Formats: sequence, structure tokens, C-alpha cells
Amino acid sequence: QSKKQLIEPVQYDEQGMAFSTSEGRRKSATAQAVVYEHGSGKIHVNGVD
RNA sequence: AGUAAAUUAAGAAUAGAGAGCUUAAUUGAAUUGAGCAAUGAAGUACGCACACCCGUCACCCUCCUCAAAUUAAAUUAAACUU
Ligand SMILES: [Mg+2]
Repeated sequence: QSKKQLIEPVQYDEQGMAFSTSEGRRKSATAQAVVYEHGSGKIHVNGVD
């Protein structure tokens, strides 16, 4: 049993910036984050700050 | 331990009727042993006495024995003289 995280791929946007996506589940909530390799720390949740 | 707590929603059943019941969700803890030891099991030893006691005195009836003398009921060797 490999207790080692399964690294996600690194996709590319139309602009060409690198980004990865992953799902998360806590209680009944489910989230789908889309981290970008380069940014200024701007997190937008459901299109809101 | 997503527990307690708190806050919500729905459902069953009714024509209507619960502060009840069932189910779902949200927020979300504190604590978990230097005893003073309660049960249930395991092991361990011992305690108990039955198969779930004696003593005295209480009324009851019976045989038994001795027992004071009394009253008797009755018994028994027979010898001896000419
Ligand atoms: Mg009602």
C-alpha cells in the first residue's frame, strides 16, 4: 500500500497559463478548486471574493 | 466525537388536531484515573452447607421404673414317738 499522494496533471488554459484542478469533500459540502501556478493570491469562491 | 449541546427542516398518521414520534441537515465542544474499588466475565484460592442444627421450657396421651409401709394373694421341708 503506497501511502504517497497521487499528483494531479498540469493542464494549460487558452491564455496558456498552467493550472491544476482537484475535488474536495467535507461533510456534505463538495468543492472543485482550480489553482493557477502564477498569481497574486486572489482566491474567488463561487465567482465572489 | 461529527458525539453531547444548540439550531433547523421534512415525514408518518387526520377533514382538522402533539410541546409526541421518525428521519435529514447545520454549528460544534469539555473530559477520559496516584481510588475511595460496584457489578458482569476469566483465573485463583478459600466459606458454606443442603439437594432447595441443637438446648430449654408450652398443653396433649402413654408405657416404664423405683417407691413408704400396709393389705394380702398365695406357699413349703417335713420331722418326730411307741
Ligand atoms: Mg399536526
